[PDB]
Amino acid sequence: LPPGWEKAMSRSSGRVYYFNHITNASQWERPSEPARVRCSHLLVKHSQSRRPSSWRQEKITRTKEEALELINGYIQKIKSGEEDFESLASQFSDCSSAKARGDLGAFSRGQMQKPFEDASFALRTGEMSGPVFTDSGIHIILRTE
Ligand SMILES: Cn1nc(-c2ccccc2)cc1C(=O)N[C@H](Cc1ccc2ccccc2c1)C(=O)O
Repeated sequence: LPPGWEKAMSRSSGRVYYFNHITNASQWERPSEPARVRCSHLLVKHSQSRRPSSWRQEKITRTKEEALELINGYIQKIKSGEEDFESLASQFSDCSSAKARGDLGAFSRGQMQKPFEDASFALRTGEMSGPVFTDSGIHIILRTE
């Protein structure tokens, strides 16, 4: 029961799963702080983002709900192995880090928006977040170191 994990019950099936309210990750297995972490991410922006513009699109007009649908489809494809994270980040992330497969490099606490930072620090090395909302949009975060 590491930082932020609770036990839940599948609504489809009734099987126990685990949910992390800091990262928004969910998994079937029962789960499991450093000075610095390294993360990649895939950002989907929406009309209410801080800067509603990206290399992909001059004026981003999608709604926040549509952005979450896009995020959820990418998470499904990445969990299935149908696509890998780096490939979706390169194609579809509304962040300039798309050119680097979503990689942001290493950072310590005190640098990123707080929901992004908290989720980064609560992920285990190799672990991926669920949807993480910041003023910039919705993020899928992969902790790489
Ligand atoms: C930080 N950073 N690193 C890069 C980068 C790295 C490698 C190669 C090229 C670009 C781009 C950015 C950045 O600020 N990107 C922002 C989106 C962003 C990202 C990390 C966020 C992290 C937390 C909260 C909001 C964020 C919001 C943008 O492009 O609008």
